[PDB]
Amino acid sequence: MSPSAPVNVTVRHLKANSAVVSWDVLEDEVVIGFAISQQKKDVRMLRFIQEVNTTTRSCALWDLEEDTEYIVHVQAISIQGQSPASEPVLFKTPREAE
Amino acid sequence: SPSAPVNVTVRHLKANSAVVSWDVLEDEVVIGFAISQQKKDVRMLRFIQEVNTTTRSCALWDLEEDTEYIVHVQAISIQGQSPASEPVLFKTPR
Repeated sequence: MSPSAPVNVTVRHLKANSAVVSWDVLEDEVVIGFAISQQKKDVRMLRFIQEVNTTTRSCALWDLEEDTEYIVHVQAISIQGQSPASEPVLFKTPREAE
Repeated sequence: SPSAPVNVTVRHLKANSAVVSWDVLEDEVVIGFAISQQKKDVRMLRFIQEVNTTTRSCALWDLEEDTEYIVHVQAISIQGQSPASEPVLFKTPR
């Protein structure tokens, strides 16, 4: 069996080249990690981050493109399995300062 | 068949961040990488990968100061994934 997809996935502290992703899970007692997928709306480069044996509920994304739209999906990892993708979170980075 | 990345090194070593770099023996078949990251005092296991990129480096952010970490790199190629580079142990300043 497996955990439920992550809920309330939000994007905070969104900067020109970085952002932080947060979420919640329904079963905190079963979730040991997470897997995140990142790709630009204009897909090309695909970035994947996974962390296990942690209690974290946020993951930073660095070296993002300025004035660019991204699509991130979060998944929850259990000791027995993994959950389906959360709902896609979409966002766009601010412009580079001049 | 894809060869393990070599010359894996840590640069711009800072209290909370660093950059890992490597070279590969077959630039032509390589399209990405997989980096494994953990503390020497194992707890949280972090795994990163990028596909369809020509980069030869990856920044590691939000590291704890005065802490030892162990990382290794794997090449992602059009002929599968390489075995892992030799592990690299480094310590963040204070």
